[PDB]
Amino acid sequence: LVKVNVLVHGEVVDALTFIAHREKAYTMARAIVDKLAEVIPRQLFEVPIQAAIGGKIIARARKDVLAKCYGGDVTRKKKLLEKQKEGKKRLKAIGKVEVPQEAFLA
RNA sequence: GUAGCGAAAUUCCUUGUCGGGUAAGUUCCGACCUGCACGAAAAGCGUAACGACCGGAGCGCUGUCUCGGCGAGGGACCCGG
Repeated sequence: LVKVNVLVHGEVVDALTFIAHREKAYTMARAIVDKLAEVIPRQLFEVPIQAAIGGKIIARARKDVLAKCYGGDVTRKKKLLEKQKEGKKRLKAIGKVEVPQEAFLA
């Protein structure tokens, strides 16, 4: 029966996982795990909430300023491209919570 | 770098998260504090009244727009110059 869990950037997530018996691990993985996407996205980080059932992960479930200095500089584009790129590393980390549970449970 | 204020006639990231105001808002208000790059005399913070200033919000009244319709007269037209 084991105890198939799940993963979601954070940890422990809502409150799933039971007992994956008879390959039942991935059996429902591509099902429940792929919970659409919590209906709500919250931010543009795109956290990857996998399924820490008991591995070894299993399941596998941003402003637009860049184009404004138009017509040139595959240079300066990059300059302003890194600015926000740094936030992600400082966001997902500092941006505690990021847990939008209590959606539909499906 | 004290106080004090803070995502503001400064916050890149980045519509930043919580909150409210509204059907739903990157607008604004409130706090939030990671102050990229605020800061004590190139003060700031507060702040009455005053303002042909910027910002929201609501009520009113209501052809901007929802869709116009007709009229009025001065040209625009034909002839005369």
